[PDB]
Amino acid sequence: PQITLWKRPLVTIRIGGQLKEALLDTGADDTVLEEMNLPGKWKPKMIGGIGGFIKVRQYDQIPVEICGHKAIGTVLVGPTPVNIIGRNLLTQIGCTLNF
Amino acid sequence: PQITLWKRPLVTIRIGGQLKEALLDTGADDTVLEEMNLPGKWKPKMIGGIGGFIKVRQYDQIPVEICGHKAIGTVLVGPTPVNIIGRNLLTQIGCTLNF
Ligand SMILES: Cc1ccccc1CNC(=O)[C@H]1N(C(=O)[C@@H](O)[C@H](Cc2ccccc2)NC(=O)c2cccc(O)c2C)CSC1(C)C
Ligand SMILES: [Cl-]
Ligand SMILES: [Cl-]
Ligand SMILES: [Cl-]
Ligand SMILES: [Cl-]
Ligand SMILES: [Cl-]
Repeated sequence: PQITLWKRPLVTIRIGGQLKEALLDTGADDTVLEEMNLPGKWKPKMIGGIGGFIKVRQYDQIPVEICGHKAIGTVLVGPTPVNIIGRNLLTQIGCTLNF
Repeated sequence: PQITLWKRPLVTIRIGGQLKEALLDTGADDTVLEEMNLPGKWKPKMIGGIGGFIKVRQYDQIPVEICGHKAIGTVLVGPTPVNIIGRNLLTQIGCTLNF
């Protein structure tokens, strides 16, 4: 797809058995999902941006489908206000910024 | 250009006559720069990101050259972690996401 930026670039993703809406975010190094009771082993992490840092749970080798395109990698879970797909998974689906 | 995402998508901008490095950020509604001087009128504003809300100064109708392409729009100044080019100016230069 080609996605314009008039509005927030929200797409459907599949992760952990759930369909969700998530933000395609070239500013994010990694992927962070709204709080959910995902199974598996995890390790604690802090991530930071506008407003400071939040504590999240880091899960590894998690399958994610983004708009029909498959990926697998690290997913963070915690008190983000929006589900965010970052560069770690955007590169796996071939996404580029074009102008 | 077609910018892939293995590294942060940083580019050179010119604003107020000065050259700076900035991040092309599709997850940001607004353009937010580190502390600097800009000419003309401003008013206080609040924005929220991954960690919560911050106070910024809002400058309207500011020319910005981004990787060679002209934009003129709103620039926020305040305690951002990095210089951020958000959707308000990415749309002006014709940026889309592609995969
Ligand atoms: C988000 C994430 C995921 C994994 C690991 C670290 C991080 C933290 N990174 C970051 O926060 C990076 N940024 C990003 O990733 C931004 O795209 C951020 C994403 C977001 C969207 C809605 C709610 C909350 C956050 N958006 C904003 O901060 C944002 C949101 C709305 C208006 C506004 O003026 C701004 C600047 C902006 S600052 C940053 C370049 C460091
Ligand atoms: Cl849940
Ligand atoms: Cl297939
Ligand atoms: Cl990963
Ligand atoms: Cl700089
Ligand atoms: Cl604007």
